[PDB]
Amino acid sequence: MKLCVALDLSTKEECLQLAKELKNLDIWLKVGLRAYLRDGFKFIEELKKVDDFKIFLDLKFHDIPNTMADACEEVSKLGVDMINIHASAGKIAIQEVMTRLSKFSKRPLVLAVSALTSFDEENFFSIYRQKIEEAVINFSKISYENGLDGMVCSVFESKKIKEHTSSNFLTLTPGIRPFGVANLAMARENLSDYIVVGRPIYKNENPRAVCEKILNKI
Amino acid sequence: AMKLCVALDLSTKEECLQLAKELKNLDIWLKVGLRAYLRDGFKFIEELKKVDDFKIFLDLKFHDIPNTMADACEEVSKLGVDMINIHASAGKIAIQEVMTRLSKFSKRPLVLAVSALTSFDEENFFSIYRQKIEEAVINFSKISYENGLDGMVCSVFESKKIKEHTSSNFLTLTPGIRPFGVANLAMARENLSDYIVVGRPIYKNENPRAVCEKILNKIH
Ligand SMILES: [Cl-]
Ligand SMILES: [Cl-]
Repeated sequence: MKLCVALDLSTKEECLQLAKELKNLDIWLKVGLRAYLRDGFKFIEELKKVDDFKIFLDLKFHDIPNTMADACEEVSKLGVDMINIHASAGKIAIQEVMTRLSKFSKRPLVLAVSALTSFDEENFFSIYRQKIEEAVINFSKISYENGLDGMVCSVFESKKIKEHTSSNFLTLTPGIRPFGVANLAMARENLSDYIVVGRPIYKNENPRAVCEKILNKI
Repeated sequence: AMKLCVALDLSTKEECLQLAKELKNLDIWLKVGLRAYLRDGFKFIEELKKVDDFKIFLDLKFHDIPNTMADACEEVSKLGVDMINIHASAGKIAIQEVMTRLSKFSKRPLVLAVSALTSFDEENFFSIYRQKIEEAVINFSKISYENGLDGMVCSVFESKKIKEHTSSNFLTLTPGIRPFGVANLAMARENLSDYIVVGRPIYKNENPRAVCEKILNKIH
């Protein structure tokens, strides 16, 4: 499995400094909504200049099909390696995004957000009238059949997803606490293809040391 | 009275800025979408504001975990936009966190919730929500209203029903209006739209300013 670090430090300067501390490590970096809204595409260029990190631009697009297609096209021009969209955008949005990205010589991987990991059962049901597990399988099938590369999901749902789609349908599991439970052992047993780790790395006294340990443990 | 918002959806930034210039001094709102913001960022909002004192609706439809949506709404609110929108499907906690964060501003923008994207047909929508569109819209409108939002982005055909289920003071913004086409001005007036968004009929017209003036004249 691959390690992705969530670049969630409060300022651009801190995130770049962290990126510099993780040079030459075989890892991915995830850039979120707040960061992109504030610094734009120029921040992505600066990161690429620090090192050849594979970049997951995490914006969770959710709009009408043509708009999502235009959005995915716009960020793909930046050379990012992975992007995500809401499966809840529906089958037509998914089809239009993949049809648009097929125009690139090299496109990024495209994963669908199933159920936001922040939801609890009651609040999720109020919106989707489905249990979290039910929705995730439902969404994963729609995403798999319509051409996406995988899903963003809880480490606890990763095996179920693959069983209802394919062992080759990718799973990215965020919020992993490597040595914490959603730990590295749970990610391994549940077949996560990608793990995203945040605070355990960025708030640690020696971020590089933590990444080193995770990779070796992997 | 009903407010007119023009969708700045021309393909390039030069075209969009030129359109804004053509509409200078008209009492209208301008809507900036996802592709435009991803491509040009905050500087584009700054440049639009230099054209005239237009009220701006930054339409990004945020949908992420609560703290991330709070952070996003905060960042765009610092630009001085006048209205933003978020997905009601993000849930009540996300709605509460966004409003708690925005109460920290001396002047926050209006915050509307997207209910059911107008692009959906019944079958594809049901596949995701397991509720008919109208049912979902009412359900989402209640959650939005009870948790502090200013109103909803909705089909002009659901505007009156949304207010009946929340309150007449809960705002409705109805996009895709074809003023003289049906979702036309008459329908928007009868269904009590607080804001209408018009795209192609204005930006693809040979004389966009003349179309805006004709719309404003019929509204008033
Ligand atoms: Cl292990
Ligand atoms: Cl909820």
